[PDB]
Amino acid sequence: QKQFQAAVSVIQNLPKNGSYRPSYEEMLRFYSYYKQATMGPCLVPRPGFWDPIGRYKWDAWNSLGKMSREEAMSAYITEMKLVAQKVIDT
Ligand SMILES: CCCCCCCCCCCCCCCCCC(=O)SCCNC(=O)CCNC(=O)[C@H](O)C(C)(C)COP(=O)(O)OP(=O)(O)OC[C@H]1O[C@@H](n2cnc3c(N)ncnc32)[C@H](O)[C@@H]1OP(=O)(O)O
Ligand SMILES: CCCCCCCCCCCCCCCCCC(=O)O
Repeated sequence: QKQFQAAVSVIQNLPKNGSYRPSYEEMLRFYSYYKQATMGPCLVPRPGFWDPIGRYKWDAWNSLGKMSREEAMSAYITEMKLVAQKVIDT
């Protein structure tokens, strides 16, 4: 979608810190969908014990299996509405 690339833009230009503080879940959702969308199914090696953040990211992404690139695109957008909705209610 053009929408996906727009969503991605919004998120990329956000401030690193701010009034909303995203959950780890929220972060891993956006991260995994984004990888599924841009790189496809996770086929890289999984990071080791000394890289915990790498392991979480990988598990999230791998969890998506063989989800199509369109599938992940529209789920990214759905997650954006989800979080946007949380921010609106603050
Ligand atoms: C949610 C909607 C927004 C608001 C809705 C609007 C309506 C509401 C109205 C209210 C108005 C009030 C305004 C208040 C808003 C601010 C409040 C909050 O504090 S807001 C601010 C709170 N702070 C925020 O949440 C900040 C969120 N944004 C950021 O944190 C950064 O852009 C970043 C994390 C994506 C890093 O960028 P970068 O320079 O690349 O640094 P790294 O390379 O280290 O990134 C590492 C990995 O991430 C991967 N990846 C890349 N792009 C995306 C993507 N779009 N997605 C997912 N993943 C993406 C990338 O491929 C890489 O993979 P790998 O190679 O490691 O495997
Ligand atoms: C409105 C908020 C937008 C958020 C965009 C997040 C972008 C994705 C990249 C960040 C990687 C997530 C790593 C989190 C590790 C979790 C640690 C743990 O669960 O204790």
